[PDB]
Amino acid sequence: TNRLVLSGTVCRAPLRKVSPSGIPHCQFVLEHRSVQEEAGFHRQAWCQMPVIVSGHENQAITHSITVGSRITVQGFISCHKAKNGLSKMVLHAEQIELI
Amino acid sequence: TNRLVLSGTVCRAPLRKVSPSGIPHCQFVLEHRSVQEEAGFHRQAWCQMPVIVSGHENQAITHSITVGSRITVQGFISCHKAKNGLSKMVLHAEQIELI
Amino acid sequence: TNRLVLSGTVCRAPLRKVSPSGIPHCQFVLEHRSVQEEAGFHRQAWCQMPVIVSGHENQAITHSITVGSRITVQGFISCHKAKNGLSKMVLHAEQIELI
Amino acid sequence: TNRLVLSGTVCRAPLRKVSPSGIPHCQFVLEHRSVQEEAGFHRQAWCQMPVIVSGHENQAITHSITVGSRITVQGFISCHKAKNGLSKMVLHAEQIELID
Repeated sequence: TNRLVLSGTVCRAPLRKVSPSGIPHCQFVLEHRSVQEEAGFHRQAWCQMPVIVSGHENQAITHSITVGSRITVQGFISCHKAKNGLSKMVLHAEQIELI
Repeated sequence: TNRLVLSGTVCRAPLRKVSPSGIPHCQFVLEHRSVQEEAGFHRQAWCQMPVIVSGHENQAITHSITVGSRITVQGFISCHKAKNGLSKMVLHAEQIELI
Repeated sequence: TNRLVLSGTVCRAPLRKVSPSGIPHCQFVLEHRSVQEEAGFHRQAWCQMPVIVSGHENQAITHSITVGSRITVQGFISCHKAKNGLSKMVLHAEQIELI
Repeated sequence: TNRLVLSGTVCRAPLRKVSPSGIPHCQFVLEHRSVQEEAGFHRQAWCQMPVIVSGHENQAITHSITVGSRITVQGFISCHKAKNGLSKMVLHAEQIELID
């Protein structure tokens, strides 16, 4: 099992492109903030989660998203070795809601 | 007379600073979108208006603002020589309602 | 909400045009000068605001405005691409008052 | 006992309807935001309350309400089932103060 459902606000301009092999992809960052109850305590959960929406199916849906847009994404997480060398945890969207 | 009342969604994270004398400054960008009536016509009004909130009494609500926050700002407009050529217009907040 | 009320002295004469359908409209630049308040102290405010006046039933009051005319314009603002290719703030006049 | 007095800003443009029976109603959403003392602490109270104004005689007090109108609504609350399936709280307005 690998399923993450996360809501947040797009905090970085959506980078749209198509792979040299014809794969449409949209990348952006999702900023999440919430109050969480853990072991009886109230703590804040926060993260700026990189999100990638690949494939023709979800490309149109993203057109409505820009910096400031609030969305809820469902997909799987996976780690990637960025150019910075460090490891980058990113959410591969399978589903996206615009409100 | 100089008074602008503009609503929108913060499209750029607030930048905070304190001048040498101690006056706090909070700057962000407000993106506005709406359909207006001009003598009887469609007209899609849009702009990304820079906003600065200066001074002690007014900085509090500022911390409750983040990218995606929906707000309405009331203040005066003024132009500052940006970096390029012509000046850049800024909305100097006098009142801010978190929505 | 999108409402700006701005007083000033016209610094660029009205340029008149007729839309493809016959609707008259003109544009001039309004130079605003004032002293406002910020952080508990006076702050200078200035801007040369482009103003568009559209519609048959609104051109009348503009025939009296020329360079040096002092007026107050009420309307909504929007961003348009200048020839330069740079975005420029413009006040679409809804109401105009002389002197 | 069922009375709610709530100040706020109309965050949803009014939707006007006429039921098949001929009864009119005006629906909108009132966004409230305030600080309330509680247990020795100042807490932020917030909500987007759906408001319904029903009947011919109650429509007049809604002529001026638009997004941005700041008003205080007094009425009673009741729970209705929304088309999404969930049951939401609604404030049936009896009085509306136009704070201007």
